[PDB]
This record gives sequence, C-alpha cells and structure tokens, in this order.
Amino acid sequence: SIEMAHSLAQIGIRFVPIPVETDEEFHTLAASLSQKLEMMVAK
Amino acid sequence: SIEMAHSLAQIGIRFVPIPVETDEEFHTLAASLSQKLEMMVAK
Repeated sequence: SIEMAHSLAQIGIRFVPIPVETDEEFHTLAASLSQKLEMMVAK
Repeated sequence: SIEMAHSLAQIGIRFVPIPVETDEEFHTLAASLSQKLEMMVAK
C-alpha cells in the first residue's frame, strides 16, 4: 500500500506517518525522511 | 501492517513516514500527527 511505510517496518524502524498538504511540503518532508534515515544508519 | 499508515491512505491523505528513536519522541510526534489531522479536517 505505502512503499515507504512498508520498507521502514520491514527493517524494524518505528515511524509516524505525518500528513502533507503541499507538494513542496511533501518533497521537503520526504527529503527530511531520507536525511534522518541516513543519519540513523550512519557509521 | 501499519494501522496509522493504512488509515491515512484509505481516507485519501498523503503522508511521510518519519522515523523515531525515542519513546517520548514517538508519543510527541504521534500527538503532532493527531493535532495536524484534526486541523486538516476542521470545519
């Protein structure tokens, strides 16, 4: 159903599905999602 | 799989699954999720 949500669950990451209204908001928030995940798995 | 994610999708809301590290962070972020949704559907 939701590729991002499923992927995070499969790899054992808990998350909160924050809603968006604006396309720019989605792209920026999605960018934030990517950035945060990279930091989480950083070594 | 993810009750929050599925519910939002079913009702036509796009969202970004932001990950958490801390239980307090999850509860606060979840609270933010609830607050934002209420504003979105407010009349």
